[PDB]
Amino acid sequence: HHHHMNKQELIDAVAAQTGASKAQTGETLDTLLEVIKKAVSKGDAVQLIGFGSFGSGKRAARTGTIKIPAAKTVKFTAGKAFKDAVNK
Amino acid sequence: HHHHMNKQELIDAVAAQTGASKAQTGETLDTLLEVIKKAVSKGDAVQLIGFGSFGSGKRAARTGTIKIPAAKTVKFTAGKAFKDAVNK
Repeated sequence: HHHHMNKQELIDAVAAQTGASKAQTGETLDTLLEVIKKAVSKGDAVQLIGFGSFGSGKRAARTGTIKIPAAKTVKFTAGKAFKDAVNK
Repeated sequence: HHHHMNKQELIDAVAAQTGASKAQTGETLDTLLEVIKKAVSKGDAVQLIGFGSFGSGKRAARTGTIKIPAAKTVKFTAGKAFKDAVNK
């Protein structure tokens, strides 16, 4: 990738456009991320139209001789508007 | 999935924990999503430690007789803490 935006740079860009303090913006982002993780961890899906949806998937146990038990996965599905934006 | 949280429910949960109005919380979320899409569309990666990173990938042209030209993809890579949370 060209550049790497970290959380502080994301907070600074967003704060500039909302007018909110960097402190409030940052707590709001941190809580948004916690709520999404909590919800998906419970087996729910979070849909953000124009961005995408977070959700979980299932992995069955699989052998490779080692053994891997079943797990859940973190799934992100980008929405049309995100994919279209990245293709321009 | 069990339940589906939409943007208004995500805003209501977050607003409750920050104290911010639902209006401010919602504009902050909308701007965060726009900034992430803009950044990835430029070829940058956004890293949110404890959640994950957004980025793009490349798809080369491929034949299947139909023809599909090269595209860019939307990539989300969940961080350790998200995966561990979903596996509990």
